[PDB]
Amino acid sequence: SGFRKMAFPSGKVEGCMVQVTCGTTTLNGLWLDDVVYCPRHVICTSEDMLNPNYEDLLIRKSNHNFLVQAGNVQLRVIGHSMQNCVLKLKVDTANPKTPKYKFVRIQPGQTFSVLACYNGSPSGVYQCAMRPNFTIKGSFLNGSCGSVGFNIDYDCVSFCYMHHMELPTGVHAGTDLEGNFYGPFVDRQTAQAAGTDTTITVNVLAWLYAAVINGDRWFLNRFTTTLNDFNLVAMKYNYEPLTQDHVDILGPLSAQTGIAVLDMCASLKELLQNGMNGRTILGSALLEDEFTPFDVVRQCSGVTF
Amino acid sequence: SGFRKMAFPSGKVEGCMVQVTCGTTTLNGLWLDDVVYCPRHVICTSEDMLNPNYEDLLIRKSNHNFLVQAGNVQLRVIGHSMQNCVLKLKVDTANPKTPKYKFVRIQPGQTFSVLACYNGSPSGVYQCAMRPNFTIKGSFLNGSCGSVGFNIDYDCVSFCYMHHMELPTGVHAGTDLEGNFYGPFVDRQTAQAAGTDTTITVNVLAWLYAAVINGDRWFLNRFTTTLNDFNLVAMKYNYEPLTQDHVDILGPLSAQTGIAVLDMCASLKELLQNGMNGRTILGSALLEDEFTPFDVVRQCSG
Ligand SMILES: O=C1C[C@]2(CCOc3ccc(Cl)cc32)C(=O)N1c1cncc2ccccc12
Ligand SMILES: O=C1C[C@]2(CCOc3ccc(Cl)cc32)C(=O)N1c1cncc2ccccc12
Ligand SMILES: [Cl-]
Repeated sequence: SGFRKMAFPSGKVEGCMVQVTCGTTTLNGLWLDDVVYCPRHVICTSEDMLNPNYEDLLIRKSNHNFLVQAGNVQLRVIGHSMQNCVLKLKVDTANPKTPKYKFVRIQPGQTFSVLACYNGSPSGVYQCAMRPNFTIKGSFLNGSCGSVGFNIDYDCVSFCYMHHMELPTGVHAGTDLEGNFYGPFVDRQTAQAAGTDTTITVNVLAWLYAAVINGDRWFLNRFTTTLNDFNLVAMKYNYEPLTQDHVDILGPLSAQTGIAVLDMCASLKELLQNGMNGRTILGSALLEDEFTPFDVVRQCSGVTF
Repeated sequence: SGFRKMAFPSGKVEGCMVQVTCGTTTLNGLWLDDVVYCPRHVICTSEDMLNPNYEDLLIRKSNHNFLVQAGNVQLRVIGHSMQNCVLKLKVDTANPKTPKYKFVRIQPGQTFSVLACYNGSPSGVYQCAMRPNFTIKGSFLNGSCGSVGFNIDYDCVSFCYMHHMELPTGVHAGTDLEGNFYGPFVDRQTAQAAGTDTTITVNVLAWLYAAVINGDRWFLNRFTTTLNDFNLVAMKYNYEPLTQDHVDILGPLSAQTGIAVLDMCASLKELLQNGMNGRTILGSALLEDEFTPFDVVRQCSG
């Protein structure tokens, strides 16, 4: 029993974090095999960041301009190239702690663990989800650039996020490990804002199933609904539309608890129109949307890595 | 910006988790140097958990009865002893991944990271606090016994908890790394219940200071209070009494925000009275009590 926002063990990722310094800028890098991946804004100065030309800035730089540090050992840069918004620094030494890995691009609603680092040294680990507006509600300070997001499936680490910047509202923006941003953002100091966010409907449903599995049933009712009627209700409360794919994905949870997905949708509809009335679900007064159906099954079963 | 329930990087602890098997029981162990520490209930069978005699059960065991596994390698047990409710198995090999460590006993209200393991293999990591009733609101299933709680302050790992059992209410009970339980609990299957829990007042105050540091002030008011008047109001909402030590501890946060601890206490008094009225503090509709003053300074300042 118990339900917590659980992160994947960070150990395999800790052995990859390095500190990257170019000029006056210092951020984090990911050292996999003989390459260090880091945000390309490590080459930017104060004047440069206003309107940067990264090809023009990079072409001036030589290998010795980049100081890469792995603990107390200095790694010597022997080459460099740019891939979208990420800088790939070829180093003379392959990381002996390189795990089995893949670079994956995740979709909004999907979750991942974040290893927050400062000066190539990891400080903490937390769990979070890619919001529908493509931002992440993370916990980051200046110097956290280059911190990575990941999932660990069996023994393989799937890198899905590299932190780049914070938006004026306190939320965070970054790219996949191939340099492509999540969201309509750019790596430049400019007026940018996160779009209006929405609630991840499929995840709230998964979390309602997790509450039922842990002995919380007060919110259940005898009623059911159609997917069409539920979506008209959810649209009014700024919830993401629920698709047939979401219904199929919630299948195993529906069978484990004996509550149909449309039956659970009718419970969610009552919570939206009437609230909790002084009650909580899994120790929360708000409807939690940062646990996917897969996270619920992995936590209420005990899967190891 | 941003405020999350953040755990310490688990890597140093992952390199210590082993699987311990005695008879039919299988749980987790902590391998530090040439010793494996695990809950002593690994020697108990079916008609043993009600009224076990651990000295009589252990005296019947030899070294070769304990199978210790570190990944795919089997560790050889060369000795054994019991320390309170923990079993210490001497092994022939010192752990090459043994970090710099200390065994610390924490007090109620204090927080720590938990590395949840099954069959000596870590599955997840989360943050949690020792509740005033000495239990932890954790996430554990059968096979999680021997999972450990820790803090990593600087480069040293401070082991403070080892998981032993789940109480009928869904909460968890365990010991420090010297086998002394936290709470009036026993490693028996007898009828045991967690005492009535209370809210960690000092932690809610620390979390209110964290909200002010992140730009939120709606809950502040023009009033102040005395410590005694605040405690009379707090006791009605099942809050732990706030002591002079708690006031001193909140000192740096009071100076950083410019808000006196007794003025922040008046905000909490009002919050308890009014609720939130459709508003949230740091993305929460409830008053969070699982972040200490130290956790707030760590996450907001460095
Ligand atoms: O360290 C940096 C570099 C910076 C600074 C602003 O100008 C830019 C412009 C573009 C880019 Cl890609 C990055 C940055 C940025 O957002 N961060 C941070 C990143 N995450 C959280 C943060 C919190 C507080 C201050 C900074 C933070
Ligand atoms: O694996 C064990 C052994 C056990 C089983 C019950 O009898 C006892 C009696 C004493 C002791 Cl020290 C441990 C146990 C126990 O609580 N757990 C668990 C531990 N954490 C969570 C759990 C959830 C669901 C089932 C079991 C759980
Ligand atoms: Cl303590």
